[PDB]
Amino acid sequence: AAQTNAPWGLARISSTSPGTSTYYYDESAGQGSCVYVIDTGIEASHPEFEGRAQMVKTYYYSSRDGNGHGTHCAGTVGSRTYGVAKKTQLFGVKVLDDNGSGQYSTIIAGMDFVASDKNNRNCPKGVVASLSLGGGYSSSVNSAAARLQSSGVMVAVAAGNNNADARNYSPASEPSVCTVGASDRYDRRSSFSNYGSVLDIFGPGTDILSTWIGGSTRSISGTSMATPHVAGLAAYLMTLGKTTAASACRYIADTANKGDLSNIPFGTVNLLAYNNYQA
Repeated sequence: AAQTNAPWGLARISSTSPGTSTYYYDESAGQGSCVYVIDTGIEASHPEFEGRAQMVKTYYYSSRDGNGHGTHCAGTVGSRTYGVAKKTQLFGVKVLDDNGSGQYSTIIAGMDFVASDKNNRNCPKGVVASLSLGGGYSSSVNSAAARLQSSGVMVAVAAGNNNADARNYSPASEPSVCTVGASDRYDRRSSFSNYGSVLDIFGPGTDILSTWIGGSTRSISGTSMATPHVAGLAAYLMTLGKTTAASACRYIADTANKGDLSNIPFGTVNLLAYNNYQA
C-alpha cells in the first residue's frame, strides 16, 4: 500500500533514502495487534482513530487527554493519516497528568497494569507498549519496564531530550527494552536526542505531524515522537509474522538502515528504523 503526501517520518521508515513523501506498507497494517500508549491519555473520539482507540486506565480524575502529548504519540502509532500501524488497536493508560507530569510510582503501576491487562484484550498478533516519558535513573522504574517486557510486551521507550547519555535516565536506561533516539528529516540526530550505548534504535523525532486534542493536528519534536514510530513498526511487523514481542527490538536493529545518520556519537548505534517493505 501507498500513502501519498505522508508525514516525512512515515515516509522515512519505509525508505532507504531521506527526502521522499510517500509511505509504503503492507495492507495488513498491524491488524490484530495492540499497542498501549502510556502517557497523558488519548482522545479516542478523534476521527483519526476510527474507533480503534480506547482509554483503559487512568490514575487521575479523568481518562481524557487534557494535554495532547499522549494523543500525538497514539496518532503516530496508529492513526489513519499519521500512524505507522494504521489498523492496530490502541489502548490508553493515563499515568501522566494534563500537565504531562507523573510520579514514578504511578508510572510503575501503569507498567505492571499493562503486563496484566493484555490478558484482558484480544491481541492475537502481539502486544506493544509505547513509553514517551522518563526522568532520572531509577532502578525500580527500569525493573518495571523489564517486567513488562518479560511479560511478552514489546516495550519501546524514549531515550530522552537532554542531549546526553541515556544511561542516566529511566526507563531509557533499562537494557532489556527498546530505547529509541530521535532523528530529523535530513538524517541528522535530533539536536536534543539522548545517545549512548543503551540506545537500540533511532526513529523520526523532529517536526513530526500527528493528532492533537480538540480533533486537531500539530507538528512537534522529541524522542517522545520517535518512540511511537518504533512501537507502531513493531506492531506492524508482529502482524506480519516477522518477529515477536521478545525479539522485535533486535529485529528492528537487524533490518535498520545502517550508517546513514549524522552526528551519532562514537559508541552509539547508527541505526534508523525501517520496515523493509517492498510493494
